Amino acid sequence: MTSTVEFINRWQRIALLSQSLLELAQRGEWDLLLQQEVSYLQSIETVMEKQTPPGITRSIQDMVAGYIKQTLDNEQLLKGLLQQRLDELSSLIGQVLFQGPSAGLVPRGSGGIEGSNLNTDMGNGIASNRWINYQQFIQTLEKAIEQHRLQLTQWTQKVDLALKSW
Repeated sequence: MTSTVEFINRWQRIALLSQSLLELAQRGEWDLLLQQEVSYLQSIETVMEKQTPPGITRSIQDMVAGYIKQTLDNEQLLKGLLQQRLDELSSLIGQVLFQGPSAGLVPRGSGGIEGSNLNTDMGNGIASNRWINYQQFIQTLEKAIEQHRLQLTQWTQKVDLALKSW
């Protein structure tokens, strides 16, 4: 029981955590998202570094698969709108000390989360520390979604294939 409960508990941690962060971003609490950057990335690593214990049943495997797949959605969607947030931040602020992919420039010293709707080839901005944090976010999300993929695959998926049309 105990070891299996540790396993499930920590996948419940990542599932509901990444879910909360996905929703947090969608609502426009982006600076708060970065105040929970280190919270997330630390916890998610300290779970996935553990190996899958025995005592598992049918119900347990499917349920944990539900938690991992939940945060698979939460991570990939967080990739989507956080990257879109990077695009708009760069076209919002523009070039300064730090150059960018022809986003133009606006003499403005940020303003919390101003927000906007315009894409960028990669990114740039005046909020240097915060932008470098977002880069750190995506990189550790990349290695997090890497370990998530491989471990969910090993956990539940025998045949890594699905090539059929509707």
